[PDB]
Amino acid sequence: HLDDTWVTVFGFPQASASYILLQFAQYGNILKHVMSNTGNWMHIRYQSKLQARKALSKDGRIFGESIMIGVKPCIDKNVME
Amino acid sequence: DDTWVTVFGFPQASASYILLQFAQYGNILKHVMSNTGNWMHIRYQSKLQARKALSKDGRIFGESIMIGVKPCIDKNVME
Amino acid sequence: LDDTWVTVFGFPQASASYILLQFAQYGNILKHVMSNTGNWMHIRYQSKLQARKALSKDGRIFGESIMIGVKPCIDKNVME
Amino acid sequence: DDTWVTVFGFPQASASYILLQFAQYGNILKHVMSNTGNWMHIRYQSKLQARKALSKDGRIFGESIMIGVKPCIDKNVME
Repeated sequence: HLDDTWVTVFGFPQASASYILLQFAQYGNILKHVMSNTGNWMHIRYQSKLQARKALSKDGRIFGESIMIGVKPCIDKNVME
Repeated sequence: DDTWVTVFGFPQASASYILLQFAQYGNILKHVMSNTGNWMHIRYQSKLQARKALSKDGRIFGESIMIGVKPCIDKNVME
Repeated sequence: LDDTWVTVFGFPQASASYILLQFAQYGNILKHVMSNTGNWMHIRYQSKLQARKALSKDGRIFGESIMIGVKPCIDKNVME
Repeated sequence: DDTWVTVFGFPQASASYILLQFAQYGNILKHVMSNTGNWMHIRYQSKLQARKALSKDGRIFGESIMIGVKPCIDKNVME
């Protein structure tokens, strides 16, 4: 159940990627993160399942302005390696 | 009311493409597109249709735009 | 695939999204190109039969008193 | 009546410019604008002129206005 510390944040334009990443740094310790070249999403790996849930609780909220953000349990196995 | 749904996470340029995508899940009686941007509200005809859209939450659409779908909560929009 | 393309015209920008949704019910819209300047959009359906259905809507009224025009698409750049 | 045509597809603010434009196809004996719809009905002198109007269906007028032209079917207007 190690995969339970990974979330997938999405919905932001590429220019706001780092901003959103900072915002999610507030929910815990990001041990690792993988941005995406193509899509509007990133994968964040927290230190504890408790921090991932805090991140998840943010699904649907509006960030830094006019950016509704989606947060889902990560399911990309290749990325979680 | 359980017929309204909010779709989000797409850049303004893909807005009508996403609406086209969501049109195929039921009959859209009304749609409102945020100007501030990033989301839009859609009101299907039946609750079973909204729940159909609702289930696409987290799916990746076309040009690889992950989309979020949640029950609509902006009361003033729903009138 | 020219015969699956159609161009819809005669509506104000404000009603563009609403018109695309109206035509979305005649077939499967595989591609659409709207003009930022003109009062027309280009729509590509999956089959010629759908386009023919969109075509039968030439000169009819859509809700708010918006008489729409529909003609086979002749813009070769858009279709390519 | 084969001399009546109804032109459509233009915003309220272009009504006069479009009428002016269709005045170059024949003598417009009578014209009726709609206070609600994006169309006007134009009665020409000859059917020969009216057919010339109809030949303009689908063409882009002036700026960015594609225009539709069809035979008038409004019986009330053709009073």
